[PDB]
Amino acid sequence: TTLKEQVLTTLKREQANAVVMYLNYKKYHWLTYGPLFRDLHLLFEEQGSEVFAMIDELAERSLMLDGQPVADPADYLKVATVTPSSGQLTVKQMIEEAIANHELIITEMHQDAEIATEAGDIGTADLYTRLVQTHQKHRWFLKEFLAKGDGLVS
Amino acid sequence: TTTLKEQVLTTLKREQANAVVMYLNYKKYHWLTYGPLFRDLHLLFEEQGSEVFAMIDELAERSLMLDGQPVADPADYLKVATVTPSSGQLTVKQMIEEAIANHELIITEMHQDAEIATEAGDIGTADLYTRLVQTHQKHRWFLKEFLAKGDGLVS
Amino acid sequence: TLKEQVLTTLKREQANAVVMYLNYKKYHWLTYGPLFRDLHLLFEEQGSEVFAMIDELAERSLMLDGQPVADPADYLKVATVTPSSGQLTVKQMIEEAIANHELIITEMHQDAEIATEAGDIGTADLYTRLVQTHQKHRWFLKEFLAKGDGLVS
Amino acid sequence: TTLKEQVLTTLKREQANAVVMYLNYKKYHWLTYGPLFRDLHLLFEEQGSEVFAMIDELAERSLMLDGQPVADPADYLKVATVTPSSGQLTVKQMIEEAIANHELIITEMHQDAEIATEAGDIGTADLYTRLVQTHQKHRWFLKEFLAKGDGLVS
Amino acid sequence: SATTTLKEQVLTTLKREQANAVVMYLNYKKYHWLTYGPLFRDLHLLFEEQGSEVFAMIDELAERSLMLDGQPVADPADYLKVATVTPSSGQLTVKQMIEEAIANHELIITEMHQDAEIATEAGDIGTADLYTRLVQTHQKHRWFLKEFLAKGDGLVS
Amino acid sequence: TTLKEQVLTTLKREQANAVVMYLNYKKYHWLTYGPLFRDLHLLFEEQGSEVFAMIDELAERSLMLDGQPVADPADYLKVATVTPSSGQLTVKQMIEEAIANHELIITEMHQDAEIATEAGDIGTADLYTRLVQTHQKHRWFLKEFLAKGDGLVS
Amino acid sequence: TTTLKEQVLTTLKREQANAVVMYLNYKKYHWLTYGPLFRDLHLLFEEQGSEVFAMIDELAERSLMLDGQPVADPADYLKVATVTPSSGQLTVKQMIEEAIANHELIITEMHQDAEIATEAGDIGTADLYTRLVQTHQKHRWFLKEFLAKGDGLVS
Amino acid sequence: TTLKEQVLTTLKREQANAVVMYLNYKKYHWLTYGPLFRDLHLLFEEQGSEVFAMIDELAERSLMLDGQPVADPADYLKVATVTPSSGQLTVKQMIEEAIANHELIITEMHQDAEIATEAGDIGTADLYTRLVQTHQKHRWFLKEFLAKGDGLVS
Amino acid sequence: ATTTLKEQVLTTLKREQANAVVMYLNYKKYHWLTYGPLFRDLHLLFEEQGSEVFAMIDELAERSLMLDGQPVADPADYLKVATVTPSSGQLTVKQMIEEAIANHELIITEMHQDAEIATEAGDIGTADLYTRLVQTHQKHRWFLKEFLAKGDGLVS
Amino acid sequence: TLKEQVLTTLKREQANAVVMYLNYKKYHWLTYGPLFRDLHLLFEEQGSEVFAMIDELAERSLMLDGQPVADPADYLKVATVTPSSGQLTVKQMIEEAIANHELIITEMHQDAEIATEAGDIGTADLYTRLVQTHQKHRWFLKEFLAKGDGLVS
Amino acid sequence: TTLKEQVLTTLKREQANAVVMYLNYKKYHWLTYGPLFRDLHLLFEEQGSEVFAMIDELAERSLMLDGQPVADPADYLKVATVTPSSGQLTVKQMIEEAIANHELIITEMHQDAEIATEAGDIGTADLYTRLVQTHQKHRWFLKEFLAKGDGLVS
Amino acid sequence: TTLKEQVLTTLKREQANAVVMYLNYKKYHWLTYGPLFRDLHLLFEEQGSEVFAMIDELAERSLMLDGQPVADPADYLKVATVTPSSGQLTVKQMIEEAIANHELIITEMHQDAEIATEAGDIGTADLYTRLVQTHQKHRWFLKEFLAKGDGLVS
Ligand SMILES: [Cl-]
Ligand SMILES: [Cl-]
Ligand SMILES: [Cl-]
Ligand SMILES: [Cl-]
Repeated sequence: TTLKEQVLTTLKREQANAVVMYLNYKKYHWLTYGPLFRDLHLLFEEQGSEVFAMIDELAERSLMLDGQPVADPADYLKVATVTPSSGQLTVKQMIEEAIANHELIITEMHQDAEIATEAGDIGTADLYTRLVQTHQKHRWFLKEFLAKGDGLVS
Repeated sequence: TTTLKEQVLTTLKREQANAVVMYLNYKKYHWLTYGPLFRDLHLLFEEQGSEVFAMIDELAERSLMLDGQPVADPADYLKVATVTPSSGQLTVKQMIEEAIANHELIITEMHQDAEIATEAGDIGTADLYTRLVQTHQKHRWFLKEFLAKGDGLVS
Repeated sequence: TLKEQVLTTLKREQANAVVMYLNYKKYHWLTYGPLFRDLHLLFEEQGSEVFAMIDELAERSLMLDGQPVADPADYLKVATVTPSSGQLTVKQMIEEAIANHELIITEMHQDAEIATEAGDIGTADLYTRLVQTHQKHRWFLKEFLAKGDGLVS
Repeated sequence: TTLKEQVLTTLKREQANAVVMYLNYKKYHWLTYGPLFRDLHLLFEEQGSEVFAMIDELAERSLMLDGQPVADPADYLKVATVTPSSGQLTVKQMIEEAIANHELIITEMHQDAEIATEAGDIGTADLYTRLVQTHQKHRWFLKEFLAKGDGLVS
Repeated sequence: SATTTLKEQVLTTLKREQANAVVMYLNYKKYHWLTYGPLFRDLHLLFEEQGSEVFAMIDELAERSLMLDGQPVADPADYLKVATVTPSSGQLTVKQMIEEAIANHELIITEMHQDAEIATEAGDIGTADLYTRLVQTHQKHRWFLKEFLAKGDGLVS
Repeated sequence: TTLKEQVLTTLKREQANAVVMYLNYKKYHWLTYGPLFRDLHLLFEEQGSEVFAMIDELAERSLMLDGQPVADPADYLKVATVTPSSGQLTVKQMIEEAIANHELIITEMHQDAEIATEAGDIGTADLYTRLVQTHQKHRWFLKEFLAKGDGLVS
Repeated sequence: TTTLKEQVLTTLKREQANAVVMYLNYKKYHWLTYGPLFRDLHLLFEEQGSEVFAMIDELAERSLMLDGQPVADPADYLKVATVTPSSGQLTVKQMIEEAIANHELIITEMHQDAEIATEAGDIGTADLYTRLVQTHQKHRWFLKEFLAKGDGLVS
Repeated sequence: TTLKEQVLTTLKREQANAVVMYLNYKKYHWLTYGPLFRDLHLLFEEQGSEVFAMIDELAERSLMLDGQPVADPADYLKVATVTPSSGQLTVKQMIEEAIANHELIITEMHQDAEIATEAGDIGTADLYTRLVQTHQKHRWFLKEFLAKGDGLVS
Repeated sequence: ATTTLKEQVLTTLKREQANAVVMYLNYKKYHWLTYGPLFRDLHLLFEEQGSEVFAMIDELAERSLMLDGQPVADPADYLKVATVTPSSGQLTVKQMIEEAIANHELIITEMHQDAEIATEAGDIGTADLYTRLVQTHQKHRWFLKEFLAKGDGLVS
Repeated sequence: TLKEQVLTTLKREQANAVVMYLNYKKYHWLTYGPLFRDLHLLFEEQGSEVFAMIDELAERSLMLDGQPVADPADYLKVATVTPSSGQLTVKQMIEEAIANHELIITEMHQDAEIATEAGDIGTADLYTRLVQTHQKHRWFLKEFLAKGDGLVS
Repeated sequence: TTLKEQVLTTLKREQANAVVMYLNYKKYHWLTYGPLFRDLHLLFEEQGSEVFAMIDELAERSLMLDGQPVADPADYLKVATVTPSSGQLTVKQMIEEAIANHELIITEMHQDAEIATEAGDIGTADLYTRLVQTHQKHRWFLKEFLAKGDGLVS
Repeated sequence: TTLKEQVLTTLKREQANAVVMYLNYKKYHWLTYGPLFRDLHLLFEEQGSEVFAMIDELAERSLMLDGQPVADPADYLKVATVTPSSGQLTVKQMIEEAIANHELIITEMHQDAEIATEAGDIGTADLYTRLVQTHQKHRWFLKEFLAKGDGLVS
């Protein structure tokens, strides 16, 4: 059916998003700078590692549904909807970019969970339901770095 | 049992209640901290909070080991505690200052309460306070450092 | 709004976890009799599982751009579970625990439905996972109240 | 309610299926042979152990719902709908049988999750939703062994 | 033949013993799930712990057959046909569960001593050793269970 | 000094008490019976193991003070002040005996800490101060088993 | 034209990008492998993939330690890499053949790049390549064995 | 007196031997001295700990045979046939004493294994058969310390 | 037991120890030289079973010391004492497996015989050592034999 | 002030831990003879226990609103233990170690009393705990100097 | 002097440097202050710990070459070329000092690796080659703290 | 190239040396005696285990270079240049022999690293460079046992 095919389409996009989001996190991990270096270097590795784990989950979900994941490295940027990071960025800009990307993924996961549910694919709906919570945690952490008036440094 | 044994038991109830409120305060700071120091402070509050947390059971069970009862009814904690339960929206600086003030109260009380235990010949309870107070002194030091200025990088 | 309603549920659920945990600590400390070690452990074990839910429920509020309950004075004002009061027999502790678990189980089913209606799949999932632990705890506790084992009842 | 009684009926069937499926896996583990022995001996133990873990989960779910699990050993083959393995089998046949049984369980778990959901039993629906993904993984692994044209041995 | 009979007999013992381990394990799970009353946590754990030790024996006994160029019991429908332990039936009190477990353990202990002797006669030192090791676990389980049935502790009996 | 030789006398008695108390616990561990078997079997092993750890601590404290511990096995019952367990006992009797012995040890450790303090032996005072809290825990646990009116079995 | 910092940094960018592409290739093989060798090969590809994966951070952070920058923009990886990104449906034999070819390219480049680093006096970078190349040599050996025939059991 | 009663008699003696042998090892551990101190302090603790583990095994074996272990602390020296260590000893003398006691236990375990075998008690025979190998290891280690002509210190 | 018989148990331990050393080295050969589409699976099999044989070397050697004897120790002595066939020349994977089975069968036979000898000597510990170790060899033999079976329906 | 008397003790004690640790490293590296492995290990093990005290003693100063010794040039100015000098026999190393441990034990007893009189129960406790480790080390070392073992002395 | 005695000279200097650099890190760990306290307290301990591990490696390298390491505590400041930290410093100053010392050590390790290589001492060359990379990591981390324009706090 | 095939010859010799050196260490482990027994029994096992690990590294290096390791057990003593231990030895003689063999291996590893470097085989050069350091450690340890004038036992 087209709903089942639709589910496979969501998994490819979601998987590609996980790959690009992970690579973005590595960029921030490597290129972060300033007095917050150790803290942020760690933040980006930690949240990056959680996104990383999703790559294999989303890819193998396609296989479990008798489909194929994205696999050719050249295909990732063709199917991803997350923005691949480009150019020199300030730490503030890295965090802003990460939040925007997380918000896109969160919106997509809710949409994709609904598609899976309509397809009767309770497993894929559950996968998205679990993974979206990690994104919501990442978004919260990142947003806090952007708050001011802490009375110590902002 | 004796009047002095009852006084030791009274100290344990107050100290236990303080550990509970102090823990819950740390959770507030953990959850509500914000700004560019978020990850570092989020962890700090969880780490120190966890160390205070461990004291709850130690102080409570000490009462039992002395043939008494700990504070146990949730409604009693705020009636017995002498530390200030955190109230309202706070800046991170305010959280840290509040934590220091509460730690200083606990430090003072633990020194007083160790002396009461010692007077009662209760070497175990005196030892408990003597060990735990050192953790409070560590927490106080960490927190006070966050309030220092002139680091040359961000203050 | 359904989204504001979700946040309201999280505050109540979080406060319930805190009170439920503190209740378990009371049972842990005050249990007595020939079943002491077994029950002392039971109360700690189930207490520890309830404890873990406090942070989960609190941080869920933050992830939804809200705030958790945080002021210690607010917990007993928001909680719907009964905070334990006065001297209790072991049987009474267990009965109280079951009643509170049953309230939480009912509320988590209600609150999962509210989250689902709001489209908040994550919060619905949180309640769906946590309620199973409460259902386990309820079963364990209920078994202690059964009679006719042929050994001691 | 009658729906809640229905949920308990599903749990007994599902639990019994877990037991029979596990014992089937042990058969394959023990009786597998040929040049793929170590690889398949391990596969059958690994997937068998994941099915095994489900036995206690499905049984205790009945208790948490104020019911009783299947418990009398004589009752398992009376309640289970999966095919208990019978007779001497080739490795190919073992894999084919396993896939068929997994597909039956997958079908049943989707049906049973919907029954639980209609009963308002979110916990049981979730249990089936989580467990079915493990079955889907097992099915995919097994199906891969049956593919040909790898260019090395088939 | 006279040459192969003892080894054939050893294989027969392993199938029975393996089948007994499976039924005994499943019995333990019944007790684990269905136990009740003020001893719940303690006994819930006991049944799981002893059940887990019996469980481990299933693969040991099954693979022993393979190591002797035979085959274990494997078809699920065969287990109850080959087992000599009583598969648990019906609603039981906790006392009844314990008594049933003891009786089954005693049957297995007797059989393992008999089967060790058969293996020893066959010159099968490995299989005799397997039974010799496993029977001690059954003896431990039997002792634990029997203690629960003692009275006059002064606290609850 | 004389007070230093007095401290050494306390350590020999305390060490011997730990040995006898440990062996008493092993008796209770082995000979406990009835419907509380697993729980009490574990209790006696757990508390026994904590008493056990004290043997080496108390023995080596003597060496650290340029003295010698009790060492000849025949000496332990000559030096110990705790009652070595004798004869067939009910579980209730075992627990009552254990409590009485713990209370003797608790009393002695307070006395012996005072003796150490008077001698300026802060280390030995500290040893007793730490160990006595474990005895107080053990006493509490044991006393609880003797309480009645739980509403379930007493 | 360029500083010796720059030539070494150029090598690290290419090597880092190669590690990323090689890793993603291994994931393709991991996911798309099939046939009676599935479990064995599924594991092989994950294991060797994981070892290549670990190199990404090492090679990237080496650039930072040399006061340079790694490749970081995801769009840049395929523009800098010299290994062939895997394309289209492949048999298992073809996956293994492709992997060997890519490993051989990397092994050649790492020897060249170690020499460049050594000439620049960059003993650390030379050492990094010297260590990493041995893992590639192991992977190549493993892969090559799968292509051998005449085992007497299945080939 | 049946050979089953005889088996129980052997277990009580062997259990008591384990207790006394362990306490002897503790004496050697505490009282060793000289330039070999750390090495021998560790040896005595290591071999002592392996003997220690036998105490519970031998005691609980009695229980599994529907008997009772030695349990009253005052009974151990009455039942044991190993020599309890007496008086100040040189390190050489401690080692010689340990070897002699190990050789007694080794002899007894062979005798006791035969008694168990004659009783049809395959489990108890096995216990002695396993434990005796540990004693044989200990004996070997100890005997090596007594050898001369190493060319470094003897 | 007579001196002759005690010496005979010691002789069995030397042979058994030397066999463990050669069997181990044989397994390393198979580990290193295995090839073909089963490479990873067999590379691991040979290492796993080799590692279990390896562990036996120290057990069998130290058993001699515990009996007031000496193990084989001079490297030149191993091939003089061992009765298992040291692997020789280029072999197919099938040939490696066949060789391993034959050697395991020899060791299994010897361990049963040597357990009898130890039992006759009253040496219950040595009899036990052989009784335990032979089961590992029986497991290894089973695993290896399975690789030689045909008609799996997938690759044979 | 009495606050500064306690702080004075902590600086001396901290400096002593640093010097004592470095001494242990010398013994670890320079020990020789047929007891090599055993002594190499002994010196590392006891050295490691002394090492752990450095941070405890330094941070205690910070917890009392003071500062620890920190400038590396200050350690030998503040320490009262003898820094090891020149080539030594193994016997001499052990003798030197015992002497320094005895000095530290004496000082910790004195310094515990100073803290107790200042009402600084935490600092008194620190010294009370650490001195027991020194007492253990002293015992171990002294045993190596005993004779008449019947095997090698 | 011979190339061999030259290598030993380098190890003494390098070892002494490791000791002084470690003690400097402890100063920074203890005396750091301000709103970055936890992050920097940890950084200094982490990098300090990695420098610490080098002390034994460099010292024992001397022994392996039939020489002797620096060992007299009074010798460290006489042999080390790194600047021992002196006086009250701001956090910025601590980081600047650490970078300068790491840069000194990095330069020296490259020089000393070349000396070892010329001596044919491949082991010592390798030791320096490995250790210098840790210093290069530490230098990078520290330099990042000194960067400005992150958009959050600088 | 000619240097390339030469590298393979070095690996065969080195691998064979690791096997013989390991078997030598086992001899010393088993046959060591006297009052230093535990210490030396451990030393020989510890250093033996480190030599043991080199066997697989050196063998598989040959495979990674498209060659073959030594593998026929009969070939080891034909290819090894280290002296296989022969006859009854004093502990002193065991240590002296071990040192001589280590010195041969250290010499050869330096020579073989140079050969690999000439061949452009940076991996094999590195392997030798790493392994030689372990041999240098073992040599140092062993040499220390031969020193006299410790003031305690020599
Ligand atoms: Cl952190
Ligand atoms: Cl438990
Ligand atoms: Cl595997
Ligand atoms: Cl050691």
